[PDB]
Amino acid sequence: YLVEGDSAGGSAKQGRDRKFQAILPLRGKVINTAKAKMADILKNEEINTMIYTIGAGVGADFSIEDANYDKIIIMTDADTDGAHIQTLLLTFFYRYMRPLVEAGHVYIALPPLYKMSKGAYAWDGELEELRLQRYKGLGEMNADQLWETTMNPETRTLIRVTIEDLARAERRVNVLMGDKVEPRRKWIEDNVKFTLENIQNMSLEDIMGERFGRYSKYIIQDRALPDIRDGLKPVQRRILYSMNKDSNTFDKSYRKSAKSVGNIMGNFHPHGDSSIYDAMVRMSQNWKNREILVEMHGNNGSMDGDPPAAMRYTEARLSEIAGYLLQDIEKKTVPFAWNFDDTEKEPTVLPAAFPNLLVNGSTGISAGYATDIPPHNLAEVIDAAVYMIDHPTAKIDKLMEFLPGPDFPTGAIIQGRDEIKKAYETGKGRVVVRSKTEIEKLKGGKEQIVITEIPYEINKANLVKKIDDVRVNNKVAGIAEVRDESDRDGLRIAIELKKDANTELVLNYLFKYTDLQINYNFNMVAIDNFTPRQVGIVPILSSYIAHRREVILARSRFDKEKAEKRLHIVEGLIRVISILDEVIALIRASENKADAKENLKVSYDFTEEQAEAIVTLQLYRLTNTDVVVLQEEEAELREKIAMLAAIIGDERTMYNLMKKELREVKKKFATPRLSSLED
Amino acid sequence: YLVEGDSAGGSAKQGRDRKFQAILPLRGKVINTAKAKMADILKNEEINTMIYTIGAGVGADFSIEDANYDKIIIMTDADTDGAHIQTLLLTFFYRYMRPLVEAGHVYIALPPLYKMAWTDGELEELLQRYKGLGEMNADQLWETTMNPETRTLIRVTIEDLARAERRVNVLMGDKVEPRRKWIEDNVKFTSNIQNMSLEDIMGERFGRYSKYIIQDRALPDIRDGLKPVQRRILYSMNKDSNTFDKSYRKSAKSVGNIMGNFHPHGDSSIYDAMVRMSQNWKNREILVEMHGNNGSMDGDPPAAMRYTEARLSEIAGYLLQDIEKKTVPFAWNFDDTEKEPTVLPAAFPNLLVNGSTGISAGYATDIPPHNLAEVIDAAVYMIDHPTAKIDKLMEFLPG
Amino acid sequence: REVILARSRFDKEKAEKRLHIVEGLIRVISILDEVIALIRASENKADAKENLKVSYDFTEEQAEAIVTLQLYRLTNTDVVVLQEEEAELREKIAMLAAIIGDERTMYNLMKKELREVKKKFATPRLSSLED
DNA sequence: GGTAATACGGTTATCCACAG
DNA sequence: CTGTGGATAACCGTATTACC
Ligand SMILES: [Mg+2]
Ligand SMILES: [Mg+2]
Repeated sequence: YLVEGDSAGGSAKQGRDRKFQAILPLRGKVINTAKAKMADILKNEEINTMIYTIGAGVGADFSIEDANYDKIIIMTDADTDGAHIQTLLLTFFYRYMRPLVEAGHVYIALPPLYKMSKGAYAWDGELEELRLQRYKGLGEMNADQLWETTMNPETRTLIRVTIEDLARAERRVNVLMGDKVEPRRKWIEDNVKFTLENIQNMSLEDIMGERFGRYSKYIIQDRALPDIRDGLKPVQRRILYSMNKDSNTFDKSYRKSAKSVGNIMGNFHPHGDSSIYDAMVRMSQNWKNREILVEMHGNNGSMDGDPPAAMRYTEARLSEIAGYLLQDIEKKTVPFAWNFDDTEKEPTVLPAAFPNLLVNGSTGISAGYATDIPPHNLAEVIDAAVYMIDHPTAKIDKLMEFLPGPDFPTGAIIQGRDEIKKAYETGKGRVVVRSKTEIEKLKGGKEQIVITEIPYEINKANLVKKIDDVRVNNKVAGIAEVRDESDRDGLRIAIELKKDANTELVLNYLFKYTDLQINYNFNMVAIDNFTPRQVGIVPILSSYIAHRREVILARSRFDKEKAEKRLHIVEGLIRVISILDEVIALIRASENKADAKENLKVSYDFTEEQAEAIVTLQLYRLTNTDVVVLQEEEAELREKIAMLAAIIGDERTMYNLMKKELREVKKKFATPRLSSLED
Repeated sequence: YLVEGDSAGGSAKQGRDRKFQAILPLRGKVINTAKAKMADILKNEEINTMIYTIGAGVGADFSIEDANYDKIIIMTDADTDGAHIQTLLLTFFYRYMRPLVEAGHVYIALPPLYKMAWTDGELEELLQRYKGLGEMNADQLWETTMNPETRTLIRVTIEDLARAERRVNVLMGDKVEPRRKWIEDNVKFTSNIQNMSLEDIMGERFGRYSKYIIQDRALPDIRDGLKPVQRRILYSMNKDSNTFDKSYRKSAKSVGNIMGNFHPHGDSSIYDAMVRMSQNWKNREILVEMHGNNGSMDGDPPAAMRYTEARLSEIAGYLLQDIEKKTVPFAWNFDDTEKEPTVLPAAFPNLLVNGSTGISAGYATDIPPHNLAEVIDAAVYMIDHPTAKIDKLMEFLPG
Repeated sequence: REVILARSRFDKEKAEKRLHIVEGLIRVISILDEVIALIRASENKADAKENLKVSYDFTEEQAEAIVTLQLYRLTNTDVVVLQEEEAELREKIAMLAAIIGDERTMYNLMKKELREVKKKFATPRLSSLED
């Protein structure tokens, strides 16, 4: 039994029949033995101990008859990453112990993902025909459960891999697991449906099919790529939503991170506290995000790349603009959905009162797709969205009057306008990004280059170091000293030169051969209707706009319905201030809460709503009985209800609402450019 | 600047003036240079890194003139484990680099523990608690502790050599008895550069560590039988209504709660405690029911906290009986955000039933488990026989 | 001991605040028709309570209790029922004060609850003893 | 030379795309 | 061959008492 990690190894070792069943635990994900050379492939711990533990040799030196076991069962967890491993491993026994695979000795264990409580297991159709707990991994199952449901011969089911049409198998392991992304992506497009989908043999091709498809789809939709609307990946949305639900906002205390992480992993995000804290930290670093979404107290990283305080230390809390990412989430504005567990519902997208995806950016490594979208200036983005609200048909050159190019939080200089255009047109382009520098004439007569902004996502330490590395290797002459002078109130790298040293030469060699100047490649993929799309500035801005339409609309309906309800109650309270002594003597007349409501409804034609309201009143209320205040309430109610009705009804009314709010956000948060542009 | 690990090393590194200040991160507790073989003290990685960084040579080969720095500043987190590291480092300097401590070159840094304040006498005269330097932002660190203008630094000196070799060798010595004596004696359980003798620094510091590690960690309370971590676990679990009669709950949530609301320490320690509390070959009457992998008598590691769910057991219910009905002393927590009980109602005698074990400083504890029945027998007998002698009691509590 | 005591002091104090409130409630049913009317023109909640006190010798506990009664509860006017509650409360307050005053009733309870726990949870011996 | 249990620290290898 | 960021999985140094 091949098992991932030692915690699953525990459940296995304890559930197993110890006479004829072994367990080999595996640290992590297994090496892709179709993507790396036989060099690394043979120098790999897991691989090696796997060859050993099976004892029959790899490659052409493999003997089916020297094999220590009859069956080689891959029992990974039931989840996505489980499936991906079933893949990687299946593509190692195909590429290196093929006779094992061909002879029908590699099987795949089918443990369950869920379980019921009445107070019945779950492999979607018998969980309905028999009348929850999602298993993170094996180690969440108790040993007897593992045994009776998956490890026991008399009871278990097993999928039995067999190579049926050899050549086709070869083709498939090649598309899916090989080095060239292209055919893998075509395969996904052609096969994966992003909307919405004892012993028993399946072919290598089919098994590899389902498992990779499952991995691919989940990892595209639900991990790596952002939503084209709110611009967030699942983990970031879940962080914002859970923190906000817990009242941890900008206007209150800070709060110890590891509580937050514990909750986020308790309620929304079934993965390591590692990934969660990591994401939460990144959201707090003003040199990674252009507009930060989380404020953190304490060591939260730095441009040198030093580790943030481990999560036991650092206080955190939502920023202010994040609130604007979640405004009106309470007014039924956005699609919710059950979490992994079914304890709670969670949002699938946020209202997003500002256009995040273009402002903060996204990056970006999925499977078959990968995204890279630079940040922009909140002002400029809003300006374009607002022009496009009045001008659906707008062309790129025009919009670029408002959206000239990216605005990195790390400043610098961006060269390449035709390519910024190319990328806003198509989603893909290449641009150059160059550091800010002054030249500094020092005492004596020696010049000194002072770098003061560096390229986006460049490690400052690494850089300074790779420059001193140019010095001591005399890759060019000039550099007398290289010294990081950065501090509390600035970023300053002083490259001091010798007397007589071509400063222009040194500078150019530096831009050429170090990361003082790099390329940014746009690759703007986002999830737009459940499938990945490569998009220019237009489907992004459009998508945004229509989102805000839907949000505003559902909001206006929620408020209007609320309003109506209230109006319909006051309409009762007034017409019961009239027949008061009668209604009191009637509730006193009645017998028990239901007879009182039924009687309030029979004897004076109140509704359920109005009945419950009146009967559920308090005695101290009866003191104040002024119908003029109620009438003012009723009136205001009516005017509101009307303007709501107007927003829901009239289109241009709603688009102006959109623009007013947007211009309000812009006014509040507008910050000046940091990245200068050059053509 | 000697700092305790890379988390605090961050803030150190940032908030520092780079022209003259250096930062050496140490990875944990420093080795005790009194208790260890010279084989070990030789091989110890951090020891070597310090002996090179200070660049002067150890002990007998120590040349004061070759000191790369005028001041060697000790900056540990403000809490107790802090003071204990201060202690270990200090004895190392006393031992294998004496004339540095003799010249007054070894200074101790003074970070604040809380805010709105040092100590606990001046804070009461007025609220976050810095559980390690890594949740202090760099500006704060500079202003409060690293700025040669603003800061305050304890300035360690050997003021009477004879009266020093004793204290170090007693508080750090291999032999326990003299330490225990010292503790029983001195520990009561209930300014730009200030100078202080080694005797008094090592004194007050080891006093702090010892007192905390005895009172609030390693030894159990003679009434509910719990060490504090176990107590916050049962209390918090029960507050969230994570009880025996209601569907297990991802431990990894419970632990975040415990760390943020009650137990300001590393997840590791907390989850490990909760799990041991679920293992029925360690506990005679388990207090936590846990679901999934939670170890074996072979010791295979429990599933990590991401995996297993848990709830209180039924009988833990009784350990918590009537807690709501103002039946037990509460106190504020590390935050001053919430109240936690200081001892539980204990509707059975847990200290004898599940036992305890058992390592602090000067004291260790080993009390083996017993039968819940038999202990309850003896308890009832004693209730009607205040003066009961051991031999009669053993007719109920054989062993 | 300390626990059983303080627990008992808690249970008593609660039973008593209740008792007090129910006696109040009974009296309110007696003079019931003008309670309403006195509130009905009494400026506000505050002056409603003030007017209940400075006119009917009510207590603030009974006052806030009355004036914030739900309207649908003016259905239930059953006096004998509230009187039965009054009975049970009195018996409880008795027992509890007994525990607090008789340092022998208390210890007997202690024994009671301890043996209760024994029947609920006792399991057999496991490590055998040899000398 | 070993382990006991509650504390203090930190670290590494994998997949995925896409760049020079 | 390196780094990007959201995922998988492990790993081990130190203190403290105590006893062969
Ligand atoms: Mg370059
Ligand atoms: Mg690169």
